[PDB]
Amino acid sequence: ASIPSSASVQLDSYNYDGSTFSGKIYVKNIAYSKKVTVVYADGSDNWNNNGNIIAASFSGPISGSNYEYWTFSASVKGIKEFYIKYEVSGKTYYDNNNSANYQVST
Ligand SMILES: OC[C@H]1O[C@H](OC[C@H]2O[C@H](OC[C@H]3O[C@H](OC[C@H]4O[C@H](O)[C@H](O)[C@@H](O)[C@@H]4O)[C@H](O)[C@@H](O)[C@@H]3O)[C@H](O)[C@@H](O)[C@@H]2O)[C@H](O)[C@@H](O)[C@@H]1O
Repeated sequence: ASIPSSASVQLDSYNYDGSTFSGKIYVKNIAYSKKVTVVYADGSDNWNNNGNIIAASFSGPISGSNYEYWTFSASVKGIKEFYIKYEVSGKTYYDNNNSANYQVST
């Protein structure tokens, strides 16, 4: 992805190596305190009522923009698809890939 034009949050890239699921996210710096999570469906495409969660962490600023990078990396038993949830300044935002969710192959 590119630095977004307006979106509060936008996944950039991700990888799954068989066990470790990781990635990088564009996050608008709306306010300082943020919660950025990756909510996923497991290997059988079970979303488990939004209970499969990885917390992302601040990575670094994006100079001259209103965005910053956040990253995540965690062990998962299995994963078919996911979206990003972002809470900041009392509001919840999502990047669910324009309703498609992000897919992990196989
Ligand atoms: O008992 C099983 C019955 O479920 C089947 O369908 C249920 C749907 O469950 C999954 O949905 C997960 C959903 O998660 C993301 O959506 C996020 C949205 O929800 C937030 O909380 C917020 O309100 C929204 O802003 C946010 O966008 C994904 O983006 C989304 O794609 C996911 O669907 C399945 O993934 C769905 O496919 C299912 O429709 C089934 O229909 C029943 O027949 C079963 O009995």
